[PDB]
Amino acid sequence: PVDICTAKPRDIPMNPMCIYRSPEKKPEATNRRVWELSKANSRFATTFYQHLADSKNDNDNIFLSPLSISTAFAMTKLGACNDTLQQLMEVFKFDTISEKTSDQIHFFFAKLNCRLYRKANKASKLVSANRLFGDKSLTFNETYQDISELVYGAKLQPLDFKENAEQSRAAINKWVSNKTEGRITDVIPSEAINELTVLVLVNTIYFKGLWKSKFSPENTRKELFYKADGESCSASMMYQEGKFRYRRVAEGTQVLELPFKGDDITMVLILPKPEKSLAKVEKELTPEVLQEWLDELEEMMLCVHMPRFRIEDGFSLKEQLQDMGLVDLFSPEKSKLPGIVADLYVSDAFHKAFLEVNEEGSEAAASTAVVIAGRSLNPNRVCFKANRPFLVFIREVPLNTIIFMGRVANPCV
Amino acid sequence: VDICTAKPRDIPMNPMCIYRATNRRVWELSKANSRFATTFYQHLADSKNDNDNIFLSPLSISTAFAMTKLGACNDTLQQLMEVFKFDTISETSDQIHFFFAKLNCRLYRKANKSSKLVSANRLFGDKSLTFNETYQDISELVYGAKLQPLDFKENAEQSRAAINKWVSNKTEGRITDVIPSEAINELTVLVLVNTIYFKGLWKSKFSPENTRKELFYKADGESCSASMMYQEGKFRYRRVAEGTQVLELPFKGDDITMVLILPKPEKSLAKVEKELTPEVLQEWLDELEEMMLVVHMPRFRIEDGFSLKEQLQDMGLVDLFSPEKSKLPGIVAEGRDDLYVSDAFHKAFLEVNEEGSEAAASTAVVIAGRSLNPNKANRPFLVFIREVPLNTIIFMGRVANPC
Ligand SMILES: *[C@@H]1O[C@H](CO)[C@@H](O[C@@H]2O[C@H](CO)[C@@H](O[C@H]3O[C@H](CO)[C@@H](O)[C@H](O)[C@@H]3O)[C@H](O)[C@H]2NC(C)=O)[C@H](O)[C@H]1NC(C)=O
Ligand SMILES: *[C@@H]1O[C@H](CO)[C@@H](O[C@@H]2O[C@H](CO)[C@@H](O)[C@H](O)[C@H]2NC(C)=O)[C@H](O)[C@H]1NC(C)=O
Ligand SMILES: *[C@H]1O[C@H](CO)[C@@H](O[C@@H]2O[C@H](CO)[C@@H](O)[C@H](O)[C@H]2NC(C)=O)[C@H](O)[C@H]1NC(C)=O
Ligand SMILES: *[C@@H]1O[C@H](CO)[C@@H](O)[C@H](O)[C@H]1NC(C)=O
Ligand SMILES: *[C@@H]1O[C@H](CO)[C@@H](O)[C@H](O)[C@H]1NC(C)=O
Repeated sequence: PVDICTAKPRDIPMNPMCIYRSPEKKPEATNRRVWELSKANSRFATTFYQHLADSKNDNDNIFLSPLSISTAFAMTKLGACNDTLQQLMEVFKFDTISEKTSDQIHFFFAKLNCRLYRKANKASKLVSANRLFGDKSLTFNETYQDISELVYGAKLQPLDFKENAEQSRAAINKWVSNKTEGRITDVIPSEAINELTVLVLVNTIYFKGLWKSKFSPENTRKELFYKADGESCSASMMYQEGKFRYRRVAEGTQVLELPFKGDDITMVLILPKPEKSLAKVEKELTPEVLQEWLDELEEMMLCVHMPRFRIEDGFSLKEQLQDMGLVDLFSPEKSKLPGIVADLYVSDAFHKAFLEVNEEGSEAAASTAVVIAGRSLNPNRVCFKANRPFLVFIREVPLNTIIFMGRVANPCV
Repeated sequence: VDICTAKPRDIPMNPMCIYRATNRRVWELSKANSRFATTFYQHLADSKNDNDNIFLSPLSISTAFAMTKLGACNDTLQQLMEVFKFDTISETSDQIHFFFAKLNCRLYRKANKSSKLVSANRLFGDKSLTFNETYQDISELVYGAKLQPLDFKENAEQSRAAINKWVSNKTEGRITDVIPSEAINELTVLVLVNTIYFKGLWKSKFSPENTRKELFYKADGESCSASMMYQEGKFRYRRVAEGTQVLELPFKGDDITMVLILPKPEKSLAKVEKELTPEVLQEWLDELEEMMLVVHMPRFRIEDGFSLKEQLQDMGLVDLFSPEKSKLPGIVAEGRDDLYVSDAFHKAFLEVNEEGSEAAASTAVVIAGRSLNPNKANRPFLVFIREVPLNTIIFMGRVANPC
């Protein structure tokens, strides 16, 4: 047979002439390769997140799936070469995994992807909506497709851009929307794709989950949420008391982990103290700093106030991505995707992320009351009130993977 | 031949004294009992600290005093009727005992539900006294309480232990000292005793895998550990006035359910208890709508014991306790007819775990013994173990400390 979970480096053609070799640099029961990749992948998430945050206004929420983008450009990378391939490695930090080969990266995703989407449990409803779209006139390589299928679970789909340019756009949106249980409707904006369109990269991940420790709607109370602009608005502040992996870090910033049923996927909230600013924290937050904060998360009983929120971000990666160094892939001239063709470059890359958080969890709203008999909490107990902007992440703990990462700078409606 | 199957005018039951289908009375009885239950509970809490643990079988007390009533006469008989609210059952004194007997039948007599709810009533009289044949017969008829002789005159203490051991045997050792030492003395004539034992399986049991050790904070700043059980499922529930939560956890068979009452954390039982009445506890039950919810309740056990004298006197039962005014002539034929209740003791037990719940209780009315001078945490929650079809409160209390 040979599926994603049995794939061995031997089951992934190297393709000489097209292999990069990133420089050198001189805890588990968990797979090391997955460990290394997740670190390289989180390295890109925080980088990308920072650039993206800087380009945005503080009062704007944000939400994306860096794992998505990262995986999307990884399958694109599958058939990239030379200049194009290098930028792909360096931009997405895959080149930060010591002496690793552009070929091995794909083997790592094999391992990662195998566990993220297959070996996972029922509760870990994780759907990968990443596909490559190119015009029919182009002849695509079947070795690429076959590997892109095995590893990334998706082949490049040919669409009639030249002719049915607009008909294609709707074909794409119809497909992303299918996998995203309808949540990720439009994926490519209007007049985004046209006759000149050659290659289009779309990427999203869909997660559906229930809190392991639900909030009771009965305890939700409209509260003020202070924004960046110094103003205030009313949000539906959820409230509960429970045991959560928590941790007060540098300068009073609070890190809270709220797991979902399944236990492997959790939402981490980062709330700086009223004084310090989220922007200040977004800046200071680095891969190792974030990795550290998470390693220090210790179970603790606390009072949690959390605004109910909904965030939906529409991304056109191309700009920021090339602004970050990925220039060739988007270049009709400098581009080089020899493995994907049988002048091929990426026209644009679209990303859409969606998060709705309520008392039952992320995605759902099936009311549930909560009765806690015979509980007496310390009248001094530590509280976590998120009535000011805070970061958010959805990560697969065992895989040390950041699936989604966002910012809730305004939850109010 | 049988009090349960028999009928009013068909059974030869009719006490010495007296004072002013049938299921209307049986139901009026249960309401009287519940009314006594809630009233008595209030007086009981009223004398304790708002944060003291409290558990008891009000049904058990009513039964023991109903028994005592059989030999009561005049003022004492009237007071007994009024205090235990038997004076609200449209019917005379003698009558009551029939319905009560009917009630106990529809309560403890059944081979249905693994909802073990038994009860044993027994009399313990002085080995040398001559008890009234009629009293002794109605007692054994209506309440199934047989008279066991004991030497209170000479060797009393061994007798007090004799009784306590009998209650123990009747409640799976759960109640081990219903009667305090030194209460029964040489001049102790008789001891009326009731016992109730419950043991049910959660209709929707809790899994130990989900139970977790949590820290409880005693009001005094101190803190201890409390094993908390957890589970999600459909339950009749409701958040009432001032934010009080009422949860009904039925036992297998749905005939007996435990009703929890938790006031919003930023409030206390105080208001709830002072406003507690049968009608109220019923309104809440009538608001209970099934709902999907998460239940977090301590796997614990509490025991309580006490004298029913002070509070029962406060409630208006004074004569029965007055060595002078007490009137219990229908008890001893030859020996004495100056009997009075020295003291009334009660002891209840409640244990709750993943499997289910176990409650026991006993009440010991002591005739002419010694009136032994009346010999904790926070975030408490009320508990009731009721018999739904019969509308009776079997057990009830305030769990203030699950540690
Ligand atoms: C699609 O991509 C294919 C892989 O990148 C590519 O085929 C590759 O062709 C080269 C030579 O043209 C082979 O490289 C050398 O090794 C093989 C192995 O035995 C020899 O047979 C060759 O002669 C050569 O020395 C690659 O092995 C081969 N890749 C594989 C394993 O399939 C195609 O050219 C591209 N186009 C399509 C759709 O065929
Ligand atoms: C024992 O008690 C019974 C009643 O419990 C007594 O029986 C009769 O009770 C009626 C009450 O209406 C009196 O009018 C009778 O005089 C009582 N005796 C008769 C003639 O039946 C009985 O007196 C008591 N006897 C003992 C054992 O002391
Ligand atoms: C990118 O450029 C490199 C080198 O400039 C290409 O790889 C080698 O190119 C030289 C010059 O044509 C050849 O002599 C080698 O045989 C090539 N590789 C090998 C087999 O050693 C590379 O192919 C270019 N990228 C593509 C495929 O467009
Ligand atoms: C998406 O299409 C698949 C068939 O390939 C179907 O099973 C699934 O239910 C569809 N999603 C929606 C909109 O339910
Ligand atoms: C008590 O009741 C009896 C009849 O039950 C009656 O003869 C007597 O007058 C009453 N008074 C007292 C205090 O004995």
